[PDB]
Amino acid sequence: AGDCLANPAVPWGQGVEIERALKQVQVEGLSGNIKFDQNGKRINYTINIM
Amino acid sequence: AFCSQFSRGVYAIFGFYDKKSVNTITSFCGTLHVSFITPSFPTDGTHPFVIQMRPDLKGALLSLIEYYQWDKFAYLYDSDRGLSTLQAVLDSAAEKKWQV
Amino acid sequence: NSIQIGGLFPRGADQEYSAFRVGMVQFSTSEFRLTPHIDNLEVANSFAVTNAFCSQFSRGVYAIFGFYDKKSVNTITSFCGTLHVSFITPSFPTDGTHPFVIQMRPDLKGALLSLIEYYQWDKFAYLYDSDRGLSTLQAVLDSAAEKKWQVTAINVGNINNDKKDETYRSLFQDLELKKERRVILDCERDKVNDIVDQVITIGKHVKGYHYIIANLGFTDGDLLKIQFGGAEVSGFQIVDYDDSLVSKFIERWSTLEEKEYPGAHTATIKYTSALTYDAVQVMTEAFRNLRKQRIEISRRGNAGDCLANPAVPWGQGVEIERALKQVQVEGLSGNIKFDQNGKRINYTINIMELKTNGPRKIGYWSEVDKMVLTEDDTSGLEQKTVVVTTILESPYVMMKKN
Amino acid sequence: IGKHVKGYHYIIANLGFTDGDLLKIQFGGAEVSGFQIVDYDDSLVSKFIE
Ligand SMILES: *[C@@H]1O[C@H](CO)[C@@H](O)[C@H](O)[C@H]1NC(C)=O
Ligand SMILES: *[C@@H]1O[C@H](CO)[C@@H](O)[C@H](O)[C@H]1NC(C)=O
Repeated sequence: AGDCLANPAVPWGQGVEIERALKQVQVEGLSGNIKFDQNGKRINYTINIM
Repeated sequence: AFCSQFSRGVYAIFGFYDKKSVNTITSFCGTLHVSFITPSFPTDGTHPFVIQMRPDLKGALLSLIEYYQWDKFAYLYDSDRGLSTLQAVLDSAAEKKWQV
Repeated sequence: NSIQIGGLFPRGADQEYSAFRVGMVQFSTSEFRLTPHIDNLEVANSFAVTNAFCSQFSRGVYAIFGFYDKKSVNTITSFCGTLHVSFITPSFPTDGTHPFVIQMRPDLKGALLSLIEYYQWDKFAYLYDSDRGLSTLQAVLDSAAEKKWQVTAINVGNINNDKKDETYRSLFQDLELKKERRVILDCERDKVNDIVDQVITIGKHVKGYHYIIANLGFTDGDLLKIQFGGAEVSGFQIVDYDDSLVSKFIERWSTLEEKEYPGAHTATIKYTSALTYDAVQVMTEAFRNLRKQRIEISRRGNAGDCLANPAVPWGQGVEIERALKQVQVEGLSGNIKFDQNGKRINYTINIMELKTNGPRKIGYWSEVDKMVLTEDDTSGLEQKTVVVTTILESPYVMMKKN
Repeated sequence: IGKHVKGYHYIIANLGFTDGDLLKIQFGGAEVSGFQIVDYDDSLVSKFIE
């Protein structure tokens, strides 16, 4: 990928698909259900009041 | 460290960030298209290529104050985990007219 | 003598770059010249600042002048601390004690907390933006518990420009719940004009209200449209326009052409750009004091890549800091002096009230004298006294037992 | 001079109310009454304006 200080830095193409994979991963974990919207924020989560 | 993983040809980076370094992660991720997975405090806004594992606690605290029907409380905060939850109880302090 | 220096200017900062050139001409000497290597980048992007900085480091710069935003300020403070590159800036003062950073902007926090104490305020509104950081906001919050105030802080930063006219009026309808008559604007000179444009639209600038613009540029924004409403408006001014040093500056500034120097054919100057001019004098008077003290700052060669591992902090850089931080010259922003950290000290922020005849200076602030009034004469109303004659005779007019 | 707040009340005494700019005294608080001879809700006017 060369030096990060590439000028102009041209982004590698295969990286944008890795986000859509991660943000669409909907599995179960220790923190309850796990889902991300288009921003990466947690949605459909459950914070328990104690 | 990010430039090391970049030249080494990684596909996704899992790490953390602090209040001071969070700008560096999100900016280099948005420019070089590197996915970042993190359990740190959620970012303040829509940052690309940021997989924030930590759920947004802001609403859960605002509702817990609303549950107990508090009107005059003390909010001790540390500058460590950011102050995203601080503005939440400050911008809502005027809507619901609290005394923080 | 060509002294290679780095230059980081925001893509929008046009007047700030114009002042960076006049100091180059006024402080040029046959002893040496400065060769500015200028990078026009987006100050908000931390990646662009990074390679603009890594560009200057490999090109062998002795000092870098620029601007930082609350986002990229960590990129400047962290890179300038390892590579020992000196950084000069007019942007907002930083959070704590950082090395190799010359902050031209004096600390306004102390100056603001004194003005609230003068007006004897106890319940006001603090409309702040996250642009210049909220160190000034933490200055009124930590101090809110000590003097026991009641402040309604609203984050005015998050405002969409299409729903701006709606969210602004709806904002002051929440301040109208408290019958709020005292509002503090902690914003740059640009958001002040927008808020003011909305205050007048909903007519909350009449007799009864009272505003305080919390930035070093009171007369920067257009204050002639809230000049005739009725509300008292205060603020802070760092560029004194009655000094002979600045008067000679304005005589030369106002005569330039508006083609080559954008926004220069005016009789005013912004506080951010006024620090830029004073930043050049300090840089010239720093490398001039490095010549008089006999310190070889000529680089060994190519500094290499900024990402060097382990990073080599070339030795002559730490000396450049001690030169800059020892500069004590006189310029637009009053007496210029720094401490071992880089914060401006021995400075003077003017408190300015807005009346009918225009701006009006009422005093100043020093970190050792706090606020000090000036020219208390004359009073607004010279109330005459009435002499009432009478005769002593009971029970009409008697004297008390004490 | 801020005489458009809640309490004042102006009457625009000409046949063209919506002719000049009104969006500026629209939110001050004072009431502004006027007269209009060109009704923009009539079908003859809308085919004209179109
Ligand atoms: C919403 O959250 C629930 C909670 O477990 C989960 O079962 C469901 O799959 C979530 N919805 C989507 C679309 O993932
Ligand atoms: C502080 O500023 C004043 C301005 O009048 C000046 O007279 C004095 O010499 C300054 N002190 C130092 C140590 O520079």
